Amino acid sequence: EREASIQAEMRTSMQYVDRTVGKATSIFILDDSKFKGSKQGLTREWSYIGLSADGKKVMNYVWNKQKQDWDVSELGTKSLYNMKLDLEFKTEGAYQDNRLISYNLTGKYPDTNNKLGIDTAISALNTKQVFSKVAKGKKGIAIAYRTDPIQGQMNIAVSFVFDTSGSMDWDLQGRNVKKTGNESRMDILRKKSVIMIKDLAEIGNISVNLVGFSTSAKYIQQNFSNLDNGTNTIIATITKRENLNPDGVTNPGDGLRYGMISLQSQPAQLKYIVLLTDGIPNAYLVDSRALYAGNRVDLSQGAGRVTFNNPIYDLSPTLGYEYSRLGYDLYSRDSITRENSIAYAGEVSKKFGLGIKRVNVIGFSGVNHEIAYGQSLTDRIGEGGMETKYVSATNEEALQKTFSDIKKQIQQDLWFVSGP
Ligand SMILES: [Cl-]
Ligand SMILES: [Mg+2]
Repeated sequence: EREASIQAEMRTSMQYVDRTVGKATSIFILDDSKFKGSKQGLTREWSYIGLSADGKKVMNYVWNKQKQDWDVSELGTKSLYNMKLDLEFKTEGAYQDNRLISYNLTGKYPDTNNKLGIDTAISALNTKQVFSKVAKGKKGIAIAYRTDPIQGQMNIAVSFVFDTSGSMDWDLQGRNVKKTGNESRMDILRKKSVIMIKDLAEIGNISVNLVGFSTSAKYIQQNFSNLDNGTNTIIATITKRENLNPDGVTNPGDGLRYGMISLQSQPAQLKYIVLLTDGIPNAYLVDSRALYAGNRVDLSQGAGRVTFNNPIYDLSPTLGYEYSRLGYDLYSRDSITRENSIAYAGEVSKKFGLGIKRVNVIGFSGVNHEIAYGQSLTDRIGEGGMETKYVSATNEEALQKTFSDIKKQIQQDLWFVSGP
């Protein structure tokens, strides 16, 4: 009967873990790629709990800061008879507003096959910033944590790229705001992106600029405002009504070009495009090289479109517009022009998207067919190799939810990259 106090020792060890875990303000569950025992591999300023190399002790590497090292201490009180241990952590949903965690701490007795310990014990955490870095179907055998915030996070740049075509004067259902009573799409976009800015502000260390696009793109605010120095200057731009004035067609490639090149010139380590469009892509710019012979066919007066038989997209870092370089279809019905408009955005993404963490695309229309190429546009932008995500917002509160979700997801990239 050496069992009785081995089981008591494992339980007290687990209470030790739960005690120190209960004081953490951020938690990462780790698999054996970022913890092997040791201190070889430990990311600085993160404290850790996990099993020894020999697998026989539960230990706690605490961050020193003043000695800038780890204070290797065993969590527990006594030997365990050179027994080898199995330690596993797991998130397990929530109880009210608390996130749950499960602990496993077992091991078979010397040279018996009697399992000892706790197969699973549920506890609750005091932080909502609990993250998993367990790839694969790996087990997850260790934890990294902090008890005080991470001081000095990364910088984040967000380029907003907003459709300003003429359709943005109608209401979400595509009816005239004078005959219905509703706000215009642009009215709703102004309000809901002001909200999104104040929400982004809370993350801290986060700058934004504003690109408009319709027939072609324009910087509404070209340089990046840090919100920690004031929400004020950009909210003035978004709500000033000589700005974002609806007019033109839909040239998302050019908008994306302005967005991505301005992001390339920002130092931030997390970079984002938030692209909002309310219509079928129906415009693109060509390089001057494409102005030859019978390449440009001008059906503009009797069909409402100008197309290029062989488009060479305007991929220049020199940002310019000329009517002679414009492919477009005012009726958004010609399959070729639509294809060329979507492909332009993909070519722009491949050239200009190298540093970019994610492109979010928002289809913002209550009219089904106007956003029927939102996913298609996003997928083409995805050829540039970054993460992409398409969302449709068909009413005023879908948009505010999509904005909030995008904030929540940037906050989580930030947490995840500051992590161990
Ligand atoms: Cl998607
Ligand atoms: Mg439109």
